[PDB]
Amino acid sequence: EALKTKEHLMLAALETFYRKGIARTSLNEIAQAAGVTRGALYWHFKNKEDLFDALFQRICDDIENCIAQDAADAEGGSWTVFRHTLLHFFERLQSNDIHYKFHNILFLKCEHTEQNAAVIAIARKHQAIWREKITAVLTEAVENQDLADDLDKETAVIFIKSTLDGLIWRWFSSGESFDLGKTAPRIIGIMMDNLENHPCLRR
Amino acid sequence: ALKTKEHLMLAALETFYRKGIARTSLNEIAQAAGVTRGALYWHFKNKEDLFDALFQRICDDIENCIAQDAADAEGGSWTVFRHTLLHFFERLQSNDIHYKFHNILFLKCEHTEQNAAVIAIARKHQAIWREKITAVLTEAVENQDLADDLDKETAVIFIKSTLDGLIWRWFSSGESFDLGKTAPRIIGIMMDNLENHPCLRR
DNA sequence: TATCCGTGCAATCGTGTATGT
DNA sequence: ACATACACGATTGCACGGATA
Ligand SMILES: [Ca+2]
Ligand SMILES: [Ca+2]
Ligand SMILES: [Ca+2]
Ligand SMILES: [Ca+2]
Repeated sequence: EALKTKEHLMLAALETFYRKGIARTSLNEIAQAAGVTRGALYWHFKNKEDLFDALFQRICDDIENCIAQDAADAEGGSWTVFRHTLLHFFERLQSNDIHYKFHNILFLKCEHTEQNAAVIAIARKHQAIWREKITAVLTEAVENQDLADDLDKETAVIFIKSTLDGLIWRWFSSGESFDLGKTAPRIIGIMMDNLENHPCLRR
Repeated sequence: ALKTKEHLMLAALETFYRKGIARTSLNEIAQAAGVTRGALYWHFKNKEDLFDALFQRICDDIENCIAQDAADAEGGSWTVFRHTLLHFFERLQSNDIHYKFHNILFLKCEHTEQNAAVIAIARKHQAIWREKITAVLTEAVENQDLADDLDKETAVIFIKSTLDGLIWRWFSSGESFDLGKTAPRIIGIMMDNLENHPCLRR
């Protein structure tokens, strides 16, 4: 008991959200996904939004802690370390079951409408995490002459997450039709090479 | 006579875009069209039947405008293909119906196995781009525009992901950036990598 | 008379809160 | 904490019934 039911209720909620979406997922389906009733759900959570928010926020913090861990230990500069940060992320996209469903639901299994304020609150918070990490490593790379001096970083930060979102979207939408273990390193390498070399990324 | 059926169908497109797909009752579609559920049930079996006919007519029109500016443009396969993408991203800002078609397909629907209509449309839109990209890539090396050892398997995944990435980011940002200026840049970069990057070879 | 569209009603489903250990 | 019971709204599907041409 105690946190045991809370933990099992969260993952049963995450499992049901990934398989049958969020709109068609009743709170009773969440309850009997675990071994409890809605009386145990309403004690631990206010309503459906309060559960989705509590579930998806703790996951969103894990991904930025998994990033902060996998990135802080400076093993070879920062621009080359940022390379290892993105690939450990895509590696966790396949191994980490919780991190995998978090993105699959945010991209395919929920609707981004103002009426469901919980998902855009997570969508805006997911974007706010990446954009801050991207702008941080862009300056410390120019301050280290790893990239150019006149780098259009406003275009570059849009350029970075745009291509990484499309790989995430393409992999999920294709039903994992291709190998993310061999494609993501290729896509990341081509991306960072354009930041280093392509002229239309500057002013 | 037939003026109320067309009013109902494009009232569904607007309501799908504002409130999502699931959070819209058949009553809201009818009242947004100036009718009630009697005219909606007379023409369409249910909401999935209404979402099917609406998004199958738009998807086919997209296929022609994506194929019109192909036979319109005279020139080499690899250069008339860049203009095919630039005119496509322009229709995201010029064609309101086309803008809502992608925006609903990307942000305001659940791609889950129970939604048998969204997945059927999502793969129809994929096979359209899959066939067009594979057909331009095969004619590209028969013209010496791209290298002969080009990884054709990785290339269309690289092409489609970069394309969908700009579309998702533009929508998910709330149209936060100029699509008329960022699309030409990232399309030129995507094609410069097909011609010169070594990791796209075998 | 067939097609078009509004109206009334049964019936299911999800939620919220009170009730009882 | 957690299960159970009740009260209520929100949609859905087909009953129709009236209208038109
Ligand atoms: Ca369900
Ligand atoms: Ca609604
Ligand atoms: Ca070239
Ligand atoms: Ca009447």
